[PDB]
Order: sequence, then C-alpha cells, then structure tokens
Amino acid sequence: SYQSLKNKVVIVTGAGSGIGRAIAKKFALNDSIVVAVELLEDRLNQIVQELRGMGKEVLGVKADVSKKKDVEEFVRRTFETYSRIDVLCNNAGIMDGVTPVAEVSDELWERVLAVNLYSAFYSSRAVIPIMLKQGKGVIVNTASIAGIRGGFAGAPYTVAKHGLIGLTRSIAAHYGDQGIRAVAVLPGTVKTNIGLGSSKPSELGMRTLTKLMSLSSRLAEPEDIANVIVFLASDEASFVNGDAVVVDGGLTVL
Amino acid sequence: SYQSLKNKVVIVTGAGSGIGRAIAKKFALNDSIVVAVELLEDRLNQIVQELRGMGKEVLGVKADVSKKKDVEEFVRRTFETYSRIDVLCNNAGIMDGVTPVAEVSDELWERVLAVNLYSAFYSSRAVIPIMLKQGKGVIVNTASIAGIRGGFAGAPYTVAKHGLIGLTRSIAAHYGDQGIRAVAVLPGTVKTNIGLGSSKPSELGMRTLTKLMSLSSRLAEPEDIANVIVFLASDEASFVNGDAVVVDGGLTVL
Amino acid sequence: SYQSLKNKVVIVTGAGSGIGRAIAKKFALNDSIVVAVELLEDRLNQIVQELRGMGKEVLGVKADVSKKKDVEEFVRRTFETYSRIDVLCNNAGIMDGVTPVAEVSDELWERVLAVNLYSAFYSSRAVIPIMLKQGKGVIVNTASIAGIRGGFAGAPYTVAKHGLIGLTRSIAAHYGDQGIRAVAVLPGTVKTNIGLGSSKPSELGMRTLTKLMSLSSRLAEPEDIANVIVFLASDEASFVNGDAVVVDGGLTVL
Amino acid sequence: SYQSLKNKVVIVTGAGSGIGRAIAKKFALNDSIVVAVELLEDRLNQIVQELRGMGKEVLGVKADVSKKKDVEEFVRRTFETYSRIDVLCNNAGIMDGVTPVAEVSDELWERVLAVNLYSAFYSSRAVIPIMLKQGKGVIVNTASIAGIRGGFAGAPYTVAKHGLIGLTRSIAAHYGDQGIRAVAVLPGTVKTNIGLGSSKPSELGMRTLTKLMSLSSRLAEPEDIANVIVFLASDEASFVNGDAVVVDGGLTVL
Ligand SMILES: NC(=O)c1ccc[n+]([C@@H]2O[C@H](COP(=O)([O-])OP(=O)(O)OC[C@H]3O[C@@H](n4cnc5c(N)ncnc54)[C@H](O)[C@@H]3O)[C@@H](O)[C@H]2O)c1
Ligand SMILES: NC(=O)c1ccc[n+]([C@@H]2O[C@H](COP(=O)([O-])OP(=O)(O)OC[C@H]3O[C@@H](n4cnc5c(N)ncnc54)[C@H](O)[C@@H]3O)[C@@H](O)[C@H]2O)c1
Ligand SMILES: NC(=O)c1ccc[n+]([C@@H]2O[C@H](COP(=O)([O-])OP(=O)(O)OC[C@H]3O[C@@H](n4cnc5c(N)ncnc54)[C@H](O)[C@@H]3O)[C@@H](O)[C@H]2O)c1
Ligand SMILES: NC(=O)c1ccc[n+]([C@@H]2O[C@H](COP(=O)([O-])OP(=O)(O)OC[C@H]3O[C@@H](n4cnc5c(N)ncnc54)[C@H](O)[C@@H]3O)[C@@H](O)[C@H]2O)c1
Repeated sequence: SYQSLKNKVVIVTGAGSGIGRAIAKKFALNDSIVVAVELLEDRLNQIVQELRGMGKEVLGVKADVSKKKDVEEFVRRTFETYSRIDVLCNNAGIMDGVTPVAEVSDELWERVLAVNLYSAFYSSRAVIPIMLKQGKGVIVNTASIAGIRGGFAGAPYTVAKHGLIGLTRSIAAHYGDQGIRAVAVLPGTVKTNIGLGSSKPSELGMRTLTKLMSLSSRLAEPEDIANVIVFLASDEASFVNGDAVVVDGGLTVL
Repeated sequence: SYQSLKNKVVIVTGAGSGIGRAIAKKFALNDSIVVAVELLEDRLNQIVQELRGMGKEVLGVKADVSKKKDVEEFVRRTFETYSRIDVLCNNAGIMDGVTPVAEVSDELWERVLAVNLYSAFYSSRAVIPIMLKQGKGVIVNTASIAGIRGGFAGAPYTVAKHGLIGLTRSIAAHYGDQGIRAVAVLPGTVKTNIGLGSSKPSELGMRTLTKLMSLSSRLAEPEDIANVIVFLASDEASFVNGDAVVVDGGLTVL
Repeated sequence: SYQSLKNKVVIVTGAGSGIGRAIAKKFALNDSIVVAVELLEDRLNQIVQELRGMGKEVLGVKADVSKKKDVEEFVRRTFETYSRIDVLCNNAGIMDGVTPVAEVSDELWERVLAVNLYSAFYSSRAVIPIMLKQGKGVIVNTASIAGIRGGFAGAPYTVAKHGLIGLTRSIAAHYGDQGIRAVAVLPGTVKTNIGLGSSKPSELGMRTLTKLMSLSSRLAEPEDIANVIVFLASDEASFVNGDAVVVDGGLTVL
Repeated sequence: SYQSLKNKVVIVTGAGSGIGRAIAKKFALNDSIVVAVELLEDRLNQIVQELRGMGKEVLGVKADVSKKKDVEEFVRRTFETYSRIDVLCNNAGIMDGVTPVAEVSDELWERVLAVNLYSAFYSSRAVIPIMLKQGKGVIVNTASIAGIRGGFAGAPYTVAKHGLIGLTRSIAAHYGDQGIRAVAVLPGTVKTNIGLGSSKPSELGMRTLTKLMSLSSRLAEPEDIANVIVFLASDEASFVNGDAVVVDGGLTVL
C-alpha cells in the first residue's frame, strides 16, 4: 500500500460504478477516508456498504455534480466532517451518443459540458482554498483519449474532455508552487456502464468510432485505471504535476 | 494572392480589431467576399469602410457571437445574400483577467466560455450543413497557445481554448471525408486590443504569466496571424485538416 | 506567387522525385533560385531539365546527403554561386522496410538515421552561420507523422523522424531571435517513389501499418505537401517557428 | 511495495549514480533481482555492495552501453544467470554542454547519440525476443523534457531524447499486443551528477536554458523519478503502454 494515503480524506465522484467504484475501493484498500459522491441512490448505498465491509471510514453523499449547489455542499460537508480535503477525484462523466457537431442539440451540448467539465470546475474552485490552507492537495481528473484526439466520441464529449485537460493544466500551472498538484488520467476503452450515452448513437459519429475500434481488441478493467489514479494521488508521484497520463494500452500511440 | 479564394464567401468574427481586422483585409485583398461580424458598432463601420475603400464586397453584421440567435441569424443572412458559405473564421474572443480557478466567478466562467467556445460551436453547427451541401468548406478557429499550455491566461480562457482545439479536431474527424476542413491557429503574443481582459488582473495569475513572458521575444503583428489563417483557408492547404498550427515565433518550443 | 520568394536561393534535397521534385518546381514557379540536390544522376538531370524548360534559374548538385563532406559541398557551391542561402529544405529521405526493433540490423539502423536525420544536422550546421550573417534564413524539414506516432513505419524511420522534429525544435529555440526559422512538415501518405524501403517488408511491421492505413483513404499528391513547404518558407509565415505542421488530410486527428 | 515485482529480474543501466542508483535501490527494496549496469567501476562496486548489504540479490556488470558488444553481453549474462529478463530500464545518459547546432562537433554529436539513444536500441533489440518468449516484459526509458521541447539542452541531447521517445512509441506500437510494454519517463531538473555536460557550457545555449530554469525553483530528488519508474514497471501499470510520462513538477505545463 501507499503509506502516504493512510487517513487522507479523498472525495471520489461517480463512485457507484465503473472506474469511480474501483477508485473508491482502491483508496479504501490504502486506508484513506473516502467520501463517495454518486448521483444514484442504490449505487451509492452499495459502494458505501462495501467500504464499510472493508472496515474503512466512508461517507456517502448523493449529489449531481453538474449542480454547483450540490458540489459546494459536499465539499462543505467533507470539511465539516473531517476538517481537511487531501485528494479530489473528478471522475463522474457521461457519454454523448457519439454525436457530431451538426447533430448536437443545445440540450446535449449543455448537459455533457455540465457533467463532464463544469462539475470539475465547481469542485476545484471549492476545494482549492482548503488545499492551499493545508499547503498540500491533489486533484485527479478522469479525462479520456477523446481529450487529445477527435474521433473517439461525439463533439460535446470531445470538447468537454479537451477542456478538462485544460482545467488540469491551468490548476497545475497556477497553484503548483503552493502545494497543489493537478493531473489528468486519459483512459482508452474500459469495461464500465457508461456505454455511448444512447441506444442509437449517431450513424456518422459511429462510422468514425467503429474504424478506430479496428485498431485493438484490448479492453481494460476499471481497476487498471483506478490503479494509476491512486498512485498519482500518493506522495510517490510528488513530482507529477500537470501531466495528462494516457492509460489506453497503447491505442493512441499507434 | 490565392486564386482559389477569389469570390469565395468568408465569414470573419471579431472583424473590428486586431487579428480579425487583419483577416478581413487580407481576404478582401484576395478578392473574397467578406462578411464582417463584430460586436462594437464603430469598429464594425471602420472595417466595412476600409474594405469598401479598396473597392471590395463586404457585408457588415453587428452581432454578439456568444448569443446563438445572433449567430444563427448572420449565418442565414450570409447564405441568403450570397448563396454560399465557403470559409468560417471563428476569431472573436476576449481575455479573462488571467483569473486562476479559485478566483473565477460564475459570471466570468460563463462569459469567457460563451464568447471563446460556444460561439464557435453555434457557428459551426449552423454552417456545416451548408458546407456539406456544397461538398466543400473550411472552418478556421483562432485558438491560442493557452489551448495547449496552462500558464498563458486564466482558467476560463485556458479551458475555452483547449475546448476550441477539441471542437476543431472533432469536426475534422467527422466531416473530413465530406469535404470539410477544420483547422486551428494558435497565436502566442500579438499586438492587438485584447490586453489582459481586466484593468485589475489576478495577482496570482499575473505572477504565472510574467514567468512565461521571460521566454518571449518579438510581438507578432495581427497580419502575421492573418497570413496563416488565409493560407489555411485556400486550396493550397487542401491537405491540412485537424491540425493546431502554432504561430508564436517559437515561444512554446523553448 | 509569394513576392518574398522571388530570387531567394533555395536548396532542395531529394529534388529528383516525389515531394522534392514538387518542391523544386513550386519554388521555381515563384521565381526562386533553386539548387536541386539529388543522389541519382538521371533523376538530377531530369529535374534540372524540367526547371530549365520552365525558363527558371537552377543549379544541380549530385550528392549523398548522408555524407557530411557531400553536404558541405552543396552548401559551399551554393554560397559560391549565389552568395547567399535563404532557404534550406531538408527533404531527402528513405523508408525502412517497416522493420520493428528486434528485426533491425546495425546497417539498417545507421543508414536510415544517416539519411533521414544526420543529413539535416549536417546541412543545418553548415548553413546556420551563413544565415546568421544574413540576419535571416529558413530551414524546412520534411518529417512524417511517424515523427509523432509509433505505428506508421519501422523503428529506424520512426526514431529518425522523431529526432528530426527535435532538431527542428532545437534550432528554432536557439536561433529564433537571430532571424532563423526552423519548421517541420509532417506528411501522412503520399504517392511517390519512396515505397516501403524493402521488397520484403516486415510481416509484423506491416500488420500494424496496414491497420492504420485502413483508417482513411484520402492520399495526398506531392504538390499538396510542396504547397505547405513553400508557404512556410515565405515571409507570410514569419511567425511560424519550431512548429511541426501536419499535412495528412486528418489521418492523425482521428 | 508492489507484489508483482518480487523476484522479477530488472536490468538498470547507469546504476552507479543519481536516478539510476535510486532506481536500483527502489527495485531492490521491492525484492526484485537487480542487474546493475554501470560504466565506472568504483560507482558500480558501491551500489552493488549497498544492495548486497540490504540482503538483496544483485549482479554488477561494468559496461559501456554505447557499445553493442557490451550490451549484448550483459543481456546474455542476465539470461544465463537468472533465466529471465522482466524489466529493462534504459537510464544511463550524459549531457551535451547545452551546445546549439552550429557549435556541435562531430565527436559531441556522435557520443551523445550513441550513449543516449543507440544504447536503448541495442538493449531493446536484445531483450525483446526474450520477453516475447516469456509473453511479458516491460522497457522503461529515461528520457527528458528535452524530448518534447527544444530549449532544455543542446542539439545532441534534444535530438537523442526526441529519438528515444520515438523508440519507445515504436516498441509499444509493434509489440504491445504481444505482452510487452514500453514507456518513457521525462524528468525536468534533478540534482544528480549529470550536470550540464561541461564546466563551460555554450553561451548561446545557456541564454535559452537560463530563461527556462527561471520558471521554477522546485527540484525533484532522484527518488522522485525512481518512484514513477518502478510504478510503471509493476503490474499496477498494466494498461500504460507507449506514453511519455512527465515528472517535472509542472515545469513544462506552464
Ligand atoms: N469506460 C470508458 O470506456 C471510459 C474511457 C475514457 C474515459 N472514461 C471516463 O471515466 C469516468 C467514469 O467512467 P465510467 O466508465 O466508470 O462510467 P460509469 O457509467 O460506469 O460510472 C460513472 C458513475 O458516475 C455517476 N454519474 C453520472 N453522472 C453523474 C452526476 N451528474 N453526478 C454524480 N454522479 C454521476 C453514474 O451514476 C455512475 O455510477 C468519466 O469521466 C468517463 O468519461 C471512461
Ligand atoms: N492578441 C493576442 O495576444 C492573442 C494571442 C492568442 C490568441 N488570440 C485570439 O485572437 C482572437 C482575437 O484576438 P485579438 O487579439 O485580435 O483581440 P481584439 O480585442 O483586438 O479583437 C477582437 C475583436 O472581437 C470583438 N469581440 C469580442 N467579443 C465579441 C462578441 N461576443 N461578439 C462579437 N465580437 C466580439 C471585439 O469587439 C474586437 O473588435 C481571440 O480569439 C483571441 O483569444 C490573441
Ligand atoms: N511519400 C510518403 O508517403 C511520405 C510520407 C511522410 C513523409 N515523407 C518524407 O518525404 C521525403 C521525400 O519523400 P518522397 O516520398 O518524395 O520520396 P521519393 O523516394 O519519391 O523521393 C526522394 C528522393 O530523395 C533522393 N534520395 C534518397 N536518398 C538520398 C541521399 N542519401 N542523398 C540525396 N538524395 C537522396 C531519391 O533518389 C529520391 O529522388 C522523405 O523525407 C520522406 O521520409 C514521405
Ligand atoms: N539529472 C537531471 O536533471 C535529468 C533531467 C532529465 C533526464 N535525465 C536523464 O536521467 C538519466 C541519468 O541521469 P542522472 O541525472 O542520474 O545522471 P548521473 O550522471 O548522476 O548518473 C548517470 C550514470 O550513468 C553512468 N553512465 C554514463 N554513461 C554511461 C555509459 N556509456 N555506460 C554505462 N553507464 C554510463 C554514469 O557513470 C553515471 O553513474 C539520463 O538518461 C539523463 O539524460 C536527467
């Protein structure tokens, strides 16, 4: 285990499924105190009961990270309960139907940007003051290879993930000298419940995604991403700041 | 001049000053039909007058590119007036006071993202169908080196510019086989009226920017950026699609 | 044509075929003085005849760019003949059989590196002092998308093209404030005489390459690459320095 | 510690000092079997005796990694002695006096490329067949931020490191589906014995480096780099392949 993570207070969003669930369990396995933030009631109760079963300290919070009020509330609640916030994992996200620009409705554009990008801006803005007062904090953002390439998702998701990497670089640049580290992890194809965000994704968007899927038959498990996120949050990575770490098995290096 | 630009219809946003003004004049000198879009009336009239004084065809449109209705209206007006839209230069943009995440108000965040990013999504969504009909079209987005690095502006601007490069890659990927090219130009430091976006820029943000200017040398003239934009819009650049072309004199290569 | 290129002295290596031939012709059409550097006698005489048939000024020099003495020779003869060297296009290059690391012989490794990378180091080292004295000069290196990705060629070519971009960045960073610009152009797939570099290309290497080639079907013509190289050599690109401009129709943006 | 590294055979080049010594010790503490490769005998003896003292299994090999015969020999010796090679850390390297292109002598260019790049080619070529037979292997290359930017070192070093990243991507692309992972770690400024490669570095080269070194005062310790290298060599990083991980405290994100 990473000794530096023992008793550190870690907020994990989207904790009820896939990568988020794996992140929560991995941090718990390292004796961190986990604040599991999840939109869905039953999923939240399930991950909370699992961590309790592991004999770890866990606080469950039902919230919609696209809502500023919900975010500010769980940040306040975490601080009031534990008196510190050491790690923030902005992980919750949704897909966009692989919808290309001309096919994007105002509703889709706004919702994907809100859940995948605004959420991280709200949380980072709220937690940074607390981390600065501590003189130390780490923010890990779950981006995607869609944050560096153009055909792995629709326009809303691609734009939001590029923007999320931008937010990561911004935080690292401005606050790195004050004890804050911000890093982004870019998964490729992972077996989770996110899907494509639609039972009928754009035919045009799929024409591109399907071709890219011909490049590899490898599918990562949530744990493979969580392993990297937890490492980056530990003092073992004290000098990794601002990087966009790709965890795609080599897919984008071809 | 570029023969392939003669009589082509080009929309240029932020045409009343700096890079936009230079883009409009350059296309006009290449005998393109220019639709000059600008928020400020006096600036709009000035650029319109400059092009007409050269005997060139120009249509002035006073609009706020952060408003979807204004964008959809100038696209419809351009098509109704000239029956085609060959090039779209999403150039208008504003700075963000070099404001770091913790100091960003909801207002600033929304305003910078709307002007610097949403504007481009609105215009691209509206013009793409017309370009697909034509079987040809070029979208050139004026990004910034803040779209690939984290200390050249505040968080809102950095996030918006990263998102704009993402929008560019998305369009290039999905519509490249249908005759559309989308490219981004990333200027470094250019002599214009954009400034820092505030008379009282963030102290923390400025500390960061100042460190970066220690790497700077020459200041580009707006024409130096416009020259690249116009070239990319011509058939000479038929195989440049999706790239984020850096025009910073070498600042980011250090 | 670009007025700033009229009567400028331009050295073009690998001028006897494909992209190099197209580069020589394009500069000639812009009334530049072209020094055609080529390894093969017949090809050299062919491009020289073509330029003379166009009524343009050309100097032919047979040389093997992998030999430092030969490089010093064409640089010196150019200077003796025209008293200046304004543009150096390091374009000559060969493929590597798409040979993966484990299958690379010492001879193949050295040959590919010498022809595709060392050649550009030798020529740049020789022309820089001349250009600094002039107060102005431009070096354009023809790289490849294999210089930013790993499956587009064998190991020798990929390493050499990555090194070439590094050489480009180095020159741009160190001499940019003294009037020198160094840029790289990265083509994707172009129909020329380069082939695969072997009659029996690596089975393993080909499996990877073939999958990537399946992603898109738009193939650039040599003229499409020459068009960007000539523009970058002109004063229109005075603020483009150190960038690796991708000209692949969008292949690497997917 | 990482369970997956217990009893794994790890080759560490440049093990007698700085980052390499930290790498050797870190793997030893994970109970890996360490093959310490170092040029200088006294340094080699010091690290070998240090690990032996810790009660760990270590094999010292005095070798010059720029010599193919030396590399092929320590690879054969490792396999003959331990019957397997699980991890290869190509870490040895030297600086280049921050020498810019025009000032580079053939001796400097040749030596730096040989030690910083050819060495990794020789070792990778020799160990890949062994790893392929095992169905698993990891190669970690210690590059540098000079592998992605142009002003952090002289031309030889910058070109060599860019090429090393290319070698990394090539191996990852071609062998990633066969059980091999190849990754690069890019340190910024670390307090070791490498220095600037000269007590009288190039004046011109230094003009640029000095500006970059003015961006941050935070310097990583060798252990901070070793921590990331060891993590990437473990099964925890099973889905990290072909990436160039930056460990510079945020220097290049500005
Ligand atoms: N699975 C992949 O292939 C993949 C690849 C690259 C990046 N990612 C990124 O990984 C992150 C999570 O991915 P996942 O695959 O585990 O998905 P998932 O759907 O399995 O899990 C996401 C969890 O987030 C929760 N969630 C969604 N919207 C929320 C909101 N507004 N507020 C609070 N919780 C919300 C869900 O209810 C769900 O439990 C996202 O940022 C996603 O974009 C996934
Ligand atoms: N100048 C630089 O240093 C620099 C560096 C990198 C990128 N850029 C980018 O260049 C573009 C224009 O830059 P500039 O420096 O010429 O600025 P500028 O202020 O000189 O010109 C921008 C013009 O856009 C107009 N504008 C602003 N908001 C608008 C809105 N909502 N609707 C319509 N018009 C609007 C302004 O009124 C102005 O005339 C921006 O996207 C900017 O981010 C500039
Ligand atoms: N054609 C493509 O698909 C492609 C894609 C990306 C990059 N490139 C790059 O474009 C450049 C030239 O490519 P091309 O496709 O026109 O190839 P080509 O083979 O058609 O032309 C190259 C010319 O270089 C000459 N040449 C080869 N070795 C030489 C040496 N040692 N000294 C002097 N001249 C030499 C040849 O004789 C030939 O006339 C190379 O750097 C290549 O790597 C090509
Ligand atoms: N220290 C830094 O600031 C820094 C920053 C970025 C990258 N790096 C990279 O880290 C690696 C090692 O760096 P370091 O700072 O620990 O240097 P160091 O000088 O402290 O240690 C390097 C060790 O390599 C050995 N060595 C040199 N040439 C050799 C050869 N031909 N064969 C075998 N051994 C040889 C030396 O004798 C020395 O013990 C290099 O690849 C270097 O480029 C260092």
